[PDB]
Amino acid sequence: GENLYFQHMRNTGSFNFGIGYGTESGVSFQAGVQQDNWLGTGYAVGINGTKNDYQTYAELSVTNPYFTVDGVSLGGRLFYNDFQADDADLSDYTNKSYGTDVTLGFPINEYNSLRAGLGYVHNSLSNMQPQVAMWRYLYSMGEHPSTSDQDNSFKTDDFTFNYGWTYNKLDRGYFPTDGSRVNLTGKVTIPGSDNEYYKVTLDTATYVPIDDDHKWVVLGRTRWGYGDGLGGKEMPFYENFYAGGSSTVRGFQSNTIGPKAVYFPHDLSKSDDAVGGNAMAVASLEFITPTPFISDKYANSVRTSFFWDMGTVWDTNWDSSQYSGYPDYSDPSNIRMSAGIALQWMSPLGPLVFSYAQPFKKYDGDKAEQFQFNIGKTWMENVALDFS
Repeated sequence: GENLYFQHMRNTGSFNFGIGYGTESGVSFQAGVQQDNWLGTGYAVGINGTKNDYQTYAELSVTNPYFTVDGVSLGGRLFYNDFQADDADLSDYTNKSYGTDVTLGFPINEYNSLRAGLGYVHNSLSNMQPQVAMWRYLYSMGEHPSTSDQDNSFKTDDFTFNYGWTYNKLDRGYFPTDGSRVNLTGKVTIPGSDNEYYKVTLDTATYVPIDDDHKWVVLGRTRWGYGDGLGGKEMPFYENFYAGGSSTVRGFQSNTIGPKAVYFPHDLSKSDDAVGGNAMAVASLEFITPTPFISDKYANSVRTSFFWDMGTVWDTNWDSSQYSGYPDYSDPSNIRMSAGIALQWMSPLGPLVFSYAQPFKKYDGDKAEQFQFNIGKTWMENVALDFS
């Protein structure tokens, strides 16, 4: 019983810094500060922020992993986000949001967890160059912007119900060899929201070893997105799915896959600026092989692989009749593919990932990116903040 003294009195504080560079994100920073038993409450409370070329994010984060003796966890967040779409290689807009989330998590068993939460978000959109897909969302909301005026304000307040499921039975954290990870993440809007939509994503990764020593391994990944409106409204474009880049279809510039903007005039205009869509599918097959010639002293510090990536995005609400003389961006069948090589290295300066891929199937508008690279590292310094 008396160990409840020392537990309720112990409190650690952690600063964390992070630096990183990627072809997706640009130069990247993380900073964060937290205490894990704040005021002897059991809650871990923290403040942390991130910055990319396209996104700046900040939050207060409250989270108690033993909200019940059984392992049910209660987690919370207050956040500000600024997203600058054109530094994400999409057609331009600015999305400044803030809001809040609270999330019950349940450990079903040692490989499965579930999540239920409620979320509120406010979104502020501005700087929207007028274009067809975007404006069709706007009109579905009752807004009628001018199509010659290169602005807006459009603001929405949404409340959501959010669920998820994660199955994880990978044998190892960094260089997996065996087993699968599944993740599902859904949401739906609840009455009182301005937007009215659902959105659901499924991720799967499955590792299959050929030899007993687990040095040759097939890995198949899939990624699946679908959302839509409920009352005649569309899912808001700011929640679109994207594809292309280091983490989805190598050999493609980030987000370049799928619909492209069709701009009104200041006599409509075709473009190569991606806008994403409300539906998406990605898949990859990867052959993991021992790495030549390094010798098995550095063995599991490095990993090499040959891949076939593929994927597609589409606009289920694109009206191809009305835009007869534009590409049919409702066609799911325009599947992109690439083939390449990949090198991973738990380097002294942290995780490192080198892709070289050729996109052998690519459609009008799609932007190549063969060479893709990702590095980053995190320092964590601790301090005791105890109540003895």
